[PDB]
Amino acid sequence: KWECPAGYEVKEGLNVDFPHKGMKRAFIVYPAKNVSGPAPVWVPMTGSVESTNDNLTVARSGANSILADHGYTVIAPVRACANQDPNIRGERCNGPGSNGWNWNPWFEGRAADPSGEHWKNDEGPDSSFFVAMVQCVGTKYKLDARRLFLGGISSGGTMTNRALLFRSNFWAGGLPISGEWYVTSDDGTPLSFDDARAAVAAAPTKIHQGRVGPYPLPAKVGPLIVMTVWGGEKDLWNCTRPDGSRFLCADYRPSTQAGSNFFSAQPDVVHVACSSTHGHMWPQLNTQEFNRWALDTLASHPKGSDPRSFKLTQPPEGYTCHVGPFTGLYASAWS
Repeated sequence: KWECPAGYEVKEGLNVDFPHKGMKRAFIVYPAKNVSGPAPVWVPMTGSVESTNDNLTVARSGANSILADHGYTVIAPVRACANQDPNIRGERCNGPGSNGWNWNPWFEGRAADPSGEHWKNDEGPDSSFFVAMVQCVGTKYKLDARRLFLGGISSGGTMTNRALLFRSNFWAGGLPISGEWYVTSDDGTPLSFDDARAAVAAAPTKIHQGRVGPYPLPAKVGPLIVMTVWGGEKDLWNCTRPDGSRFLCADYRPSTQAGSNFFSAQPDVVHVACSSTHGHMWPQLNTQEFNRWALDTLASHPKGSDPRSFKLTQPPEGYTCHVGPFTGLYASAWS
């Protein structure tokens, strides 16, 4: 299952012109340190505005590349809209998607109009690119097939949710940090930002369909561990209109709740709901302790492990986590 497009030579560092579905893609590889044998894999994804390079090396953005020093082979995809440039920030990426896609940074959700119909049933080019990427790197570095994890922030977090829903038989788990769910009605009807938000508030513990994934969502997914993170009361995102003004267009309380609801109900999935107070950005409090804790937590549940034997350890100061759905975002019915 390890293979590269014929003639592709994978290398440490930046890899460009990787052929996938008629596209030329790029990604950066940081081989694990202090490891004998197959290494667990971390696939970090930036959001709408930070570059992949920022995500990988700027402290306040997560400095994800450092996990290679923590013993993970890090394989970082560059967003399609960045045209293979790991330094592109919001240029041509931070805005509405095209061709049926809701948001441009990653092919992470179907658009609200009929042009998104097709993606109800098709993973999209990022989800499949990520699998081929990891399969290709593994012909050159020893990767632990039971510990392929991906994760990201904001749009990268929405892409993580999507990837998990369409490829739950590949990834061992993931870390969607303030990712959307794009809640829709049970019949798949896209809902406005306001209605999507009201729909979860009216039924905070139910399973909500969403444009982030297959429609209808899958009845059963492969074995996984998923850790969804909510950045508290200010974890919200305001879009920027062409005239440069801003308006609220995403609230992560309902989307983190909705994902925790779907994943917690799955029998072969361990779901950890984590809350912090840093807002909408990469976890800011004790950032590296958090990255280390989060990934080693994911790694403690190799693919196919029994959810009953999972044991959560305490997170760094500034984080509240527990197994199961979020319970602190909305009042319980028992009032």
